[PDB]
Amino acid sequence: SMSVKKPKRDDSKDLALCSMILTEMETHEDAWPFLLPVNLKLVPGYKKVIKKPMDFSTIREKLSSGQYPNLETFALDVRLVFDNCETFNEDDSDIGRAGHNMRKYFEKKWTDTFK
Repeated sequence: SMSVKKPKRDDSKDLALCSMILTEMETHEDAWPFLLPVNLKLVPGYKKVIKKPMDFSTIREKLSSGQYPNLETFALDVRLVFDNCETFNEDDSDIGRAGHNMRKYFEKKWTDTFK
């Protein structure tokens, strides 16, 4: 509350560390569905159904331009990529499996780097 603060957690490396995680996600062999924004002109249903599209290149541009106020807003956009994927793709599809795999990969790096 006013004049009453928990001890300051060191957040000075968060930007570098989120960038490293994102690099690891960019280079994963199953990243291909997620590297670029879904082409809204060429994929029927996407525009209407997926209210907030997100992809790795969009996260990378937001990261690089100071548009994440803190490491939690970064994780929310990463998770959005996977949540969108599960909304639009059957579990038993190549893309559906890719999303599960990448979500797992991310959540481990997230815990190991920060928790």
